[PDB]
Amino acid sequence: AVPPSLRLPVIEAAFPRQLHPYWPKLQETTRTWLLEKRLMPADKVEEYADGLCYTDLMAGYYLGAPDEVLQAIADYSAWNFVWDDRHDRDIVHGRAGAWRRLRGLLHTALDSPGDHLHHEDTLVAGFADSVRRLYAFLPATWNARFARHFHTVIEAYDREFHNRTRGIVPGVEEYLELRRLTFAHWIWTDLLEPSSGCELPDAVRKHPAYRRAALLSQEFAAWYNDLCSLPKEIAGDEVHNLGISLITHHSLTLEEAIGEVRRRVEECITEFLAVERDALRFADELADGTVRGKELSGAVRANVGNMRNWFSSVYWFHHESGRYMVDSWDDRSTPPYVNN
Ligand SMILES: CC[N+](CC)(CC)Cc1ccccc1
Ligand SMILES: [Mg+2]
Ligand SMILES: [Mg+2]
Ligand SMILES: [Mg+2]
Repeated sequence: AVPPSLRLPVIEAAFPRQLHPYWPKLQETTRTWLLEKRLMPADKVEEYADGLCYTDLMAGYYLGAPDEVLQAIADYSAWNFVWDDRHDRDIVHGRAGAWRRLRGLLHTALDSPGDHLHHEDTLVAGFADSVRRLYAFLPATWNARFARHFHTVIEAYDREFHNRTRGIVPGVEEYLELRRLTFAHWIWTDLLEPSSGCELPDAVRKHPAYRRAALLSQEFAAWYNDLCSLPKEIAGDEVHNLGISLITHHSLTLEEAIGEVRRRVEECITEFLAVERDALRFADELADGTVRGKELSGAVRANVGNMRNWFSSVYWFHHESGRYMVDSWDDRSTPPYVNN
């Protein structure tokens, strides 16, 4: 039963949820992986990991992924959550030296993950391990694009650090720019490709319908998050939230900001439904009747299919995950699953 303030009837009806069959194993393996890489304390894993629904999130998004591809993606994704928490704790404690070191450690590991599998900072070693596996699925051109995209994500996270320490709550249009990167829009978009086991030629993946569909899928997810994480983020002195920068710069009140964010989240859905028809038409014309044609077609179709799936996974993840249940924390500014 979703709060009316967060309820989106169109998702509930027109976007039926999906679940990868490897999910049950995925849940236990990724949990073990957080345990053995020491990414979270053992007693925080035992009592919170599964309840975080990190693996559920991805198993409802990357449908059709080879099991090991999914595993790589879920370990990486769960690492990303821990990184968000560490980034957040570096800010709350003003660990700028620590943050900056980590930052540079990450840029380096990204280009050279083998060399960092056993780095003393467990957060890095954990990064290097998932990244190393992600690079084993596709040609080095895909790997280079991922690194080029994730290099931008680290820097976006750096800008966030400069904003929170100062106090700068970005402008709405500025936030819209920053959010496509802090949410890692283009990472999730790249990982569509190993999930369907094909590196899409630029001509294919930059087709305007593929591009807009991909964009729209990611705007929904990110803006839904801001909507749903807004209470926990307010409590933790976040400044990075569409809700937040609407209040601050447009003098909308709480209930006015939430409404404008909701309206923008709904337009994503209906814009997605329009371009989805186009994306699928394209897939259907790729199939020129050659073996390569069938391959591109099937891969684009699957990717658009998973772009659609993201809507439902993200939606339900925000209501099933302990990550956002701030109303249950002894200290609302400090989530229990976080190392403080
Ligand atoms: C994992 C993606 N997420 C979780 C709500 C939306 C589906 C936001 C996110 C992006 C990047 C890092 C951490 C969280
Ligand atoms: Mg966060
Ligand atoms: Mg963040
Ligand atoms: Mg958030």
